Amino acid sequence: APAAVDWREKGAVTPVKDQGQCGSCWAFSTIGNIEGQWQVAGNPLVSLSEQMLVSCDTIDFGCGGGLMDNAFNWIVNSNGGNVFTEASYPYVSGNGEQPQCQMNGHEIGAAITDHVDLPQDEDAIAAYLAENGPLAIAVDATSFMDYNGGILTSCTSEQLDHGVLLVGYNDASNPPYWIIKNSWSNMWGEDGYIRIEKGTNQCLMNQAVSSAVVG
Ligand SMILES: *[C@H](CS(=O)(=O)c1ccccc1)[C@H](CCc1ccccc1)NC(=O)[C@H](Cc1ccccc1)NC(=O)N1CCN(C)CC1
Repeated sequence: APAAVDWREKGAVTPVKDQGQCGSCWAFSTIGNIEGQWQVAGNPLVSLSEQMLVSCDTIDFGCGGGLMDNAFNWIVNSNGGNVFTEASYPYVSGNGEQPQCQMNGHEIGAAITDHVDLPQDEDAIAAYLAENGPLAIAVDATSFMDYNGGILTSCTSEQLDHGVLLVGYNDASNPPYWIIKNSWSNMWGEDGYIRIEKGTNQCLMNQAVSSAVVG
């Protein structure tokens, strides 16, 4: 793996979004990953629909929670691999209301064929990220609640409860760090991002890493 990668500098990351008062973190994680994989395959960056997942994925529980694994499963096996654009199916669940699935004649922004689980190994994860693009990960978000910036080095690491997007890392920092896009608006953290120390499995970040496969 290279010393540093930041997919924001390669055009593969959309602006920071806000889930609002809905526990839809798992949907943001999933969609952020597909946004990045679709761009890295050689297509234009396009904002895709979390609402499609919140309202239509029947394996997961909308604002009550979900898993990236299940969302990828639903997309491929229940929705023919298709992901609608945000413009066609915009996010309305920020107030916690969950409307019924609409699905009819939406604009398709991206298509995926499969998804993969990555090894529970920070170096393997770094290598795959460097070659392939931003990855869906789960963390213990206990220490995120009080974060304002800097590199978090004493992250509570006990129970996975949040899905975020891994967008880069820097091994030429003391300490080395991962760069993570959160879904709590650009007013949280470092313009919506958090840096956590790399190499000490901070927040249990290595435990549940996955990605869609395009093509
Ligand atoms: C998002 C995390 S959040 O942004 O921190 C958040 C939002 C709102 C309230 C608290 C925290 C959601 C939160 C789910 C939630 C809803 C209502 C009250 C409390 C919590 N977290 C999840 O959906 C997690 C994500 C996840 C992904 C991968 C691995 C582990 C966790 N999913 C989750 O906790 N599940 C999965 C589905 N399930 C049946 C119960 C457990």
